[PDB]
Amino acid sequence: HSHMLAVVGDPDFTIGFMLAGISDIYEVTSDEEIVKAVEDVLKRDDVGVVIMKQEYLKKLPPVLRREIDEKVEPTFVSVG
Amino acid sequence: SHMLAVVGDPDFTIGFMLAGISDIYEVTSDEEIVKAVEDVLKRDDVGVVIMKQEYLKKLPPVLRREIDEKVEPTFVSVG
Repeated sequence: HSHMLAVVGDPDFTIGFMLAGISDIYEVTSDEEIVKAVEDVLKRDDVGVVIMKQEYLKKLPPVLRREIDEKVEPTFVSVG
Repeated sequence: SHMLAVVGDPDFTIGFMLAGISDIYEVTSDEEIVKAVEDVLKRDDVGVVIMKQEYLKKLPPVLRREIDEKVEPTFVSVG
């Protein structure tokens, strides 16, 4: 039971958040890396919210998309 | 100037005001929602707008696809 804020994205997308003191970030580039990160963030029990590019869901297999569709917790926030 | 604006009911927008954000559009009725989004898209100093995911369907496809570009501002939807 913890509600950490995690961010997932390329290094250019992450810096703004790190400088802002957000250390729960997942650096990502490879399509495979995007999907694992999301799998990983879902395996966690301390994440409450996760920021992401709106252009990342498409890259996630049907299972994951619906898996995060429920979105009981963490609440996904997608940067348009 | 790239101001952060937030659109939502007072309960959703309270954690933001407490955190310093003061560019809030307090909306409740389906009607006020569409206006807010229109107003914010009518401004020239808004770089980002936070808003619940459940607010897009409530938008006329013209508008829903006006943020098609999403050039500036960028929209951030909370699921």
